[PDB]
Amino acid sequence: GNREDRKAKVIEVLNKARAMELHAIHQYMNQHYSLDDMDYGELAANMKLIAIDEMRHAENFAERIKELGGEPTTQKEGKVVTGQAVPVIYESDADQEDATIEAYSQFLKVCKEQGDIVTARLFERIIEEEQAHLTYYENIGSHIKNLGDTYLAKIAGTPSSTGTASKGFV
Amino acid sequence: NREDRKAKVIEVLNKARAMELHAIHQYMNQHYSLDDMDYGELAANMKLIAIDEMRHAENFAERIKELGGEPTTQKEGKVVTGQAVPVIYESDADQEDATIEAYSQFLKVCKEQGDIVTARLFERIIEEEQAHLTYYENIGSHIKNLGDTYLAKIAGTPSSTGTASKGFV
Amino acid sequence: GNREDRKAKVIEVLNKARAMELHAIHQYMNQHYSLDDMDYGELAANMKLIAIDEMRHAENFAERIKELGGEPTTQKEGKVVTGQAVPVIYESDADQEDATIEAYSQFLKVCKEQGDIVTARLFERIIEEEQAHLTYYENIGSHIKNLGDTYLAKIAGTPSSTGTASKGFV
Amino acid sequence: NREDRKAKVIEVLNKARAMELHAIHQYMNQHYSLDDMDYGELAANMKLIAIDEMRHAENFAERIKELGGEPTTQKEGKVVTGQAVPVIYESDADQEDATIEAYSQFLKVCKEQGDIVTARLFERIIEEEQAHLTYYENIGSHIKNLGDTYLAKIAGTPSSTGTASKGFV
Amino acid sequence: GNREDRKAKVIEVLNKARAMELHAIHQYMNQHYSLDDMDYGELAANMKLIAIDEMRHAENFAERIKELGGEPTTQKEGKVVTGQAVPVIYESDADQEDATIEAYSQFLKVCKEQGDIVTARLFERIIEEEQAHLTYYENIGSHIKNLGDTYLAKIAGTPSSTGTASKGFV
Amino acid sequence: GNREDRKAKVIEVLNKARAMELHAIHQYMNQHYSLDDMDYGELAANMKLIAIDEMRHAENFAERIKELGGEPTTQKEGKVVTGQAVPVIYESDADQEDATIEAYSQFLKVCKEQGDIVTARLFERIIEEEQAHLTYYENIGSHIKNLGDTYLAKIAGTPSSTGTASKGFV
Amino acid sequence: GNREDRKAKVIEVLNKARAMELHAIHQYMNQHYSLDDMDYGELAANMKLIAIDEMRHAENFAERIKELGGEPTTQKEGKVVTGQAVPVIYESDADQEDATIEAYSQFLKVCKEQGDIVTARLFERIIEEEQAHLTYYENIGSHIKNLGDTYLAKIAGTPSSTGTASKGFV
Ligand code: FEC
Ligand code: FEC
Ligand code: FEC
Ligand SMILES: [Fe+3]
Ligand SMILES: [Fe+3]
Ligand SMILES: [Fe+3]
Ligand SMILES: [Fe+3]
Ligand SMILES: [Fe+3]
Ligand SMILES: [Fe+3]
Ligand SMILES: [Fe+3]
Ligand SMILES: [Fe+3]
Ligand SMILES: [Fe+3]
Ligand SMILES: [Fe+3]
Ligand SMILES: [Fe+3]
Ligand SMILES: [Fe+3]
Ligand SMILES: [Fe+3]
Ligand SMILES: [Fe+3]
Repeated sequence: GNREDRKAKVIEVLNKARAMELHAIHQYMNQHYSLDDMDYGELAANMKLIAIDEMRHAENFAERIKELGGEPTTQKEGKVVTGQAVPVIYESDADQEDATIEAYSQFLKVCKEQGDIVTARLFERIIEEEQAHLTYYENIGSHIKNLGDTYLAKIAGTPSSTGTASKGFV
Repeated sequence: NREDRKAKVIEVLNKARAMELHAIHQYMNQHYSLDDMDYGELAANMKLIAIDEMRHAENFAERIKELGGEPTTQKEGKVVTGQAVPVIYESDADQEDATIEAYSQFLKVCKEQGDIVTARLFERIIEEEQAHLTYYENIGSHIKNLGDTYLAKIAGTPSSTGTASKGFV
Repeated sequence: GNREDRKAKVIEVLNKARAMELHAIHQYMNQHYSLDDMDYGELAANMKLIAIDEMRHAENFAERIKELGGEPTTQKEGKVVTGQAVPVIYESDADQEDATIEAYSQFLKVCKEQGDIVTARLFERIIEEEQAHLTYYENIGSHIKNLGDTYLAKIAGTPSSTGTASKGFV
Repeated sequence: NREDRKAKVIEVLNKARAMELHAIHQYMNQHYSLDDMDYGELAANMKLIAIDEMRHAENFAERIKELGGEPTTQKEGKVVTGQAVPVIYESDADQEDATIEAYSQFLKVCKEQGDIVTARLFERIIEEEQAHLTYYENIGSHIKNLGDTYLAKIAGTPSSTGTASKGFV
Repeated sequence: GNREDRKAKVIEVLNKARAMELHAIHQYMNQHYSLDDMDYGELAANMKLIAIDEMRHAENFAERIKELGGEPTTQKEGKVVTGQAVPVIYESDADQEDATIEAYSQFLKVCKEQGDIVTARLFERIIEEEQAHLTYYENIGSHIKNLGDTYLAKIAGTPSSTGTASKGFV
Repeated sequence: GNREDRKAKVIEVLNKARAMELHAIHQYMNQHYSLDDMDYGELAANMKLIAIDEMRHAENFAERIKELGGEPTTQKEGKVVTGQAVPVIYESDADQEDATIEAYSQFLKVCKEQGDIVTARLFERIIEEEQAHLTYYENIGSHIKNLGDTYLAKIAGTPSSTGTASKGFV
Repeated sequence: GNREDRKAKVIEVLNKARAMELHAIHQYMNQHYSLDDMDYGELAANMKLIAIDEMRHAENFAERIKELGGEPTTQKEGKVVTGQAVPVIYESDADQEDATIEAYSQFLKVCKEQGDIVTARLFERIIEEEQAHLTYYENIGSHIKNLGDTYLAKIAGTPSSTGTASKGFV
């Protein structure tokens, strides 16, 4: 394809990827609010830390989309599921991360076909981080499924701090 | 009734939260534009303001959980894209002023529902919004009065907002 | 015997011992990969640490074999059992350490018969370390057998780090 | 589809892992020889390279577990003992070269099966095999070309690879 | 093809790449001398810093060529244009970096086609650094276009230092 | 062409089809023996019942080939894959059914082209049965994907009977 | 021999027997298609009923193979002869049945030598069914040789039903 058609096709999967990230951000932070309300601090904190990874992903995708002359989407892909119990949170997030890695592998392929090496390397790096999320969610989900109350009693009342407050303007 | 009182506060909390999610997306979209335009200091403060809005969304969600409600996941209204630099600051000042007006009405509902904790939350966040409003009005005025002289000063400045934020990986 | 005959009889028990160490390294690391996969950090780390003790044993035995003019074997003795469940890991590992100490104590006798004091001291030292492994495996097996999942639930999600990344060439 | 692709990756991962298991025993065997000869610098680097191959074996095993398979416990090929110094470095350079050629094909399978994580694993390890290859080529050339003054420099040098590794006792 | 033919084809793209780097070095340093003469310090400094990036690229390409048994070229590809006015400097440099990323992306495919993974990775990393250069040059060119002398008045008289004098023999 | 030419062209695709059914019988029964061995009764039973469907297809094809005066083949098309795990069983069986329907749709077009209405109807009815098979395999593969061990646990120990022992001679 | 050796030798003659059954299913069903085409119903019916007995034999051999940890063959033993005339069908099936019985009697011996009582009784029960097959084929063969068309005149146009359509998936 010509130069502008190669960018357009790459901007298209980047925006699909970014919409997935926007969904994950709202989805994982929703679960974080429940986990915190439930006073399972270690889980709440790690959920928030993974949501911040997705925020970074959404930001990196947008930055690349700008580099290529496109408009970064503001709409999330799909609907957020609320009110999930603990076992369902981890079941669903594992599936979600597994779906993301499959989709991004496909997007990576489109970048390689459009001769866009910089964008493909971006997906490569972010897919490796999605793998660390997936592994995390699969491990928690297994402990809940297999060990029940003794596992959660260990998490009950743990600290939920994710560190010093975010840099902001005020 | 107690339940009555909680439901009405949760409602204005979710309305406010929906406005914060809009602001996060709106402000980050402008940040992507300013960064792309290489107006680093402007891009950086826009993103820092967006992060304050993220904190507001989170504080609202946390209080909604304390009241037994469900924090909304949907933003209020639509994000405007492709705004020129003067439009960014003019419309953001407009939005901040509208947010303060709305939250001030939400606060009064909290007071009427006898919810002191939630009213204090609105009060603290309204003071942050005022800081945001003053910022946007100041930049708009510099762009108004000085034009390209002011742009020329921001052109090529650092865009860093500091250390990359805490993540899982 | 004569000198060469004495050395040859000692190189033979050293190579039998070394072959037992080569097996333990593969067996314990196989179980390590499983325990890690199950996300029992503390158990996974200690299994790997014991496998590293077995690596050192294999090396020490090889160095003595060279000192004696022999050739260090490269073949493991016996077959590695894969897919063992957690209680089965600890019961078979304790059995194996116990058998190891019995065999090394007979190898040690050979060294003494052949008037090889340095090699006998090497076996005595290593036998003491096998005892440490044995006691470790017996205790874990006992807690699993007596307390089951209430105990395992406390290992779940614990750190698995064995320390700083391995010195290597690259 | 998913399940066939996964199966094909586990197969090349175990083939690579079986090659690492071979490399570990082969290089440590040569290490014992170099040490017995009292060529300390050569002995130390041989063991250090063997520890990289251990790390490789381990990383392959971890990824195989991640994909649901069983890491192999058998080495690929026979280990050669009694090799003299020149043969050690000729043969090791040839092994590393074949390893790189085999892993480049394994990498291609991974790309073909859409496994990005496993493909990047092979990419990082191949870069380390290239460092091993260069090292053995260089040593082979000094041994071939610079004779006894080069061995006398190595004679009696330290063979230590650091502190004794983290163990259980 | 066979081992030899695969190496020769990769050495060929490596030397075409190196020749482009040698041209960039002379081209950007020529512009550096003009900018420094004009006393546009920050512009002169970053131009020399980018040239030093191209110097590192040429060296890395040469090292790989040696590794593959080839001879690193010493000839630059193309002619250096001299006496460029400031707008032409940033417009032509952006076009140049664009053309380099396109070319290198074709060279990368050859590497993969020749099954040369180490060399493909070299090209991938350098392409990311060319993308940083491209972004810089587009940004300066855009400020000159949008603000003109108002922007340069800001650069006039700034420090031109690239740091401490570079390591050498004397 | 002529009458015997038209029969010969039809007998040809009918034996290709028959060779595909013979393959399907051995392949699905192979999987049935695995599933039975695994004690996944309901899965084992339905796999055998689809295999009996394929036997009826093989028979119907043979009967038609005889009506057109040909000789029904006794050799299956392709190799039978053994040792398949459960996720692989359903994934490949779906692909296989999908390919059958594709193939039979082309065979049916030859029948219409050779003016053979009776055989075209035969292909039409069997393709509708293959679609039932395809839908079934897609459904199980979905449950195995999305629900994993929770779905297998429900199947574990279920009855494997396909009904009364088949009519035989003894 | 040891436990695994005994199982492997029994698995080997079980797979041999299974390969013979797979041959017998194809061979006899080929003859069935001929007998039905000729409109000799009772002959066609009984031939199919015997092939179904061989289907159940092949199934029982494979289930026992799975019990002993083996893999049931998917390959038939020998060539299937197609296009056979009626006098040739019955003479060949009788010779085939008598050879099967001689062969299974030897396989039975192996089982006894390998201490496999359950497998020996399986062969024993199937050999008694093969004997019923043999007698049937010998009797029809004799009527066709001794009475010819007078006997077949009785079979012409008889029902060929082997009962109700066997249960399947659709
Ligand atoms: C809370 C909360 C929400 C609201 C979600 C909800 O559903 O309530 C929330 C929402 C979002 C959303 C959308 C986006 C995506 C913006 C876009 O691309 O349009 C989004 C994007 C970002 N967030 Fe975000 N957030 N957010 C934090 C908390 C929340 N955040 C905390 C804490 C940190 C702290 C980071 C740190 O300290 O390093 C933080 C930082 C960032 C960065 C900064 C990245 C960097 O420089 O490394 C980016 C970009
Ligand atoms: C000695 C010796 C042998 C015997 C081989 C022979 O043929 O004689 C020996 C053999 C093996 C074999 C197999 C494996 C493969 C295990 C597997 O994947 O199943 C095998 C595996 C590992 N080794 Fe190993 N060894 N080994 C050391 C010495 C020896 N090692 C020393 C020393 C250290 C240094 C520890 C450190 O500093 O990290 C060390 C570290 C490791 C690590 C840890 C890497 C890490 O955490 O970064 C792993 C895994
Ligand atoms: C078991 C087994 C095998 C061996 C496969 C293996 O790899 O182990 C096996 C193999 C085959 C093979 C080939 C064919 C194809 C023969 C040909 O057309 O040449 C083949 C053909 C048929 N089978 Fe078959 N079988 N088979 C059963 C079990 C097995 N069968 C059971 C049970 C029933 C039960 C009958 C019922 O109730 O419908 C049954 C019925 C039939 C019918 C009868 C259909 C009808 O009249 O409705 C035909 C035709
Ligand atoms: Fe993400
Ligand atoms: Fe993720
Ligand atoms: Fe706000
Ligand atoms: Fe605000
Ligand atoms: Fe030991
Ligand atoms: Fe031990
Ligand atoms: Fe390696
Ligand atoms: Fe290597
Ligand atoms: Fe360059
Ligand atoms: Fe460049
Ligand atoms: Fe069919
Ligand atoms: Fe079918
Ligand atoms: Fe039979
Ligand atoms: Fe029979």
